[PDB]
Amino acid sequence: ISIALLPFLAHGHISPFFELAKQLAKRNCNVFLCSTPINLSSIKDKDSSASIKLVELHRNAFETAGPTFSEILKTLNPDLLIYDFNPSWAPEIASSHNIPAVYFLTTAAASSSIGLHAFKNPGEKYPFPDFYDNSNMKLLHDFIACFERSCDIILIKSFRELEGKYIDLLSTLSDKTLVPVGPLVDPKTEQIINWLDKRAESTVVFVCFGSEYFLSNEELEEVAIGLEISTVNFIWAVFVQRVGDRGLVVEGWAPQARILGHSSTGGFVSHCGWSSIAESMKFGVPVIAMARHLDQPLNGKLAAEVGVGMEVVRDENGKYKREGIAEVIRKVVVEKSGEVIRRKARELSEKMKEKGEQEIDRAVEELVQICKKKKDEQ
Repeated sequence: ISIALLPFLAHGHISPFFELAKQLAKRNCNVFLCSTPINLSSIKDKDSSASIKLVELHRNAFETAGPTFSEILKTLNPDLLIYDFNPSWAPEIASSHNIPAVYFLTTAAASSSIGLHAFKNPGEKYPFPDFYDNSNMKLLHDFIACFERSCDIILIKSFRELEGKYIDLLSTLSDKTLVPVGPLVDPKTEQIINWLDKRAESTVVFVCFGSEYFLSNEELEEVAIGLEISTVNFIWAVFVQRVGDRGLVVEGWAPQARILGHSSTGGFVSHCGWSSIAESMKFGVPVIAMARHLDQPLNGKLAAEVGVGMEVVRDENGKYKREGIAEVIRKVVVEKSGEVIRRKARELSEKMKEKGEQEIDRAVEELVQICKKKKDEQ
């Protein structure tokens, strides 16, 4: 019934853990304990009366706060622990208190399946050349650990409608049952909504590259002029700002969820972050893939494999050109050739909401199953 969460010390992992906390606190009234440093928990203090936040005070010294978290568990004594990828000692300290440990993967199943296959099956080739064409130690073991030490199941921030094939592959490779929990979700924003509401339905393209790379004056040019000749409305949260074909540039944080959820948005030029793609698919907004580093390319083609997006065609090797961007924008958002993509995005969104609440409900009942298998000898 009671669960304790130990995310990693990064706001990219605090939000998914906190949203999972809110989701598990509204079902089965799971007593919820979330272990975060006071500075990290401070940001989440807004609508969390359901969860209970617990402080943790410490080369991240995180790799030294083992006994501190041991003391926290000795006081809290949760019926189960949900750990992240890098705490390392989390699974070990939990077992020293006879607490079953379940791993929470906040990344796509395919990107992890890449490395997990290269270990479980060394020379057997990835099962799909289209996605990955296969044809020094002290880190590979630390990647599999969180999969190996996970008790029975592995929770994943993903949904079957996007990568059920890769989720099943990860299940077989890890020998664990992959349990998907689906996707998980200031006076300066009124101008944003007042602008988007006065535009027609599914005609605005939302452009954002997260905060990974502000690009450069050389790369901002290729996307700015590409948006100019696209001849479509856009909200590009970062021509000459005054000849922009009906667009709005924003400096810092933008209403990403509120823009994708607005009915006037019918396109999302994205760097293909996992949370970004999940949000784009929960609101039925097709994806314009413009990845560059990390697992973002694998994500992009992933959404391109299922048909809810399209990648820009690279003319060079470092970056793309305005034509490559304008062509795909016009094809997806405003042209008939992209109707396949738009239809799929809406149908998949309906499905993600048609099978609503069951996935986390099944996850909760399987977690309770884990807890009851541990009721051995009282």
